Amino acid sequence: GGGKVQIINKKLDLSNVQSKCGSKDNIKHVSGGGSVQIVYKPVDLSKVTSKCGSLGNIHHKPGGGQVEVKSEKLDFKDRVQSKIGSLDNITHVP
Amino acid sequence: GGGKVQIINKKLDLSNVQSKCGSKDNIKHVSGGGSVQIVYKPVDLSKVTSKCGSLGNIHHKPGGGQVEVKSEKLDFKDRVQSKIGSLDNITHVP
Amino acid sequence: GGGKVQIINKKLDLSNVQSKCGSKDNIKHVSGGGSVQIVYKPVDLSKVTSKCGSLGNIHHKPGGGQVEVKSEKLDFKDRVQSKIGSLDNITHVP
Repeated sequence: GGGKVQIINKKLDLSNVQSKCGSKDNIKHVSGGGSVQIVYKPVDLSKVTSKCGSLGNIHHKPGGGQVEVKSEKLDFKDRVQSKIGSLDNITHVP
Repeated sequence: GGGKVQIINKKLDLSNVQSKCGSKDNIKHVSGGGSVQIVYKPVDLSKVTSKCGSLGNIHHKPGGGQVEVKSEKLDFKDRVQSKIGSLDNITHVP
Repeated sequence: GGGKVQIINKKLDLSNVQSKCGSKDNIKHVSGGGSVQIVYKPVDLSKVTSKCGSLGNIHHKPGGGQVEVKSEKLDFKDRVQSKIGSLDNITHVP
């Protein structure tokens, strides 16, 4: 009869991290220092008129809509340890 | 008869982190220093008129609608330990 | 009967990190120092008119919509250890 000692330390990380971002989009970021006119899909006798006069001390600084998609998995100071002080395995079979 | 000692320390992380962001969108961020005119899908004799006069000391700083999608899984100072002080496994089979 | 001692320290990292970003888009970032006119898919007798006069001290600094997609998996100070102080394996079979 032999004395068996077994110690095991496993760590499996089955990780799947994804970050998808689709956009079917029209027009989006349109910016005009003076007048801006937008006409989406006019039909038949669709009269659209804009009038504007003079253009003086104008500041126009559009900061816009930032889109951000993220997906993180983080392990900070993870530890899987096994401290076996003073191990001994004696077999004595006369 | 052999003395068996077994120690096991496992840690399985079956993780799935996702972050999806779709947008089917029209027009979105439209900015005009003077007049802005938008006409979506006019039909038949749809008269639309805008008039504006003069343009002086104008500031126009549109900060807009930021979109953010996130998905985190974090493990801070995780610990799976097994402290076995002074282990001993003796077999004595005359 | 022989005394067996076994120590195992495994660490499996089955990782899958992805970051997809599609965009079927029209027009997007359009910027005009004076007037901006956009007409999407006009049909039939779709009269669209814009008028503007004069263009003075104009600043026009469009900061726009930054899109960012990210996906991180990070392991900071990960540790899978096995400290076996003073190991001994004696076999005594007269």
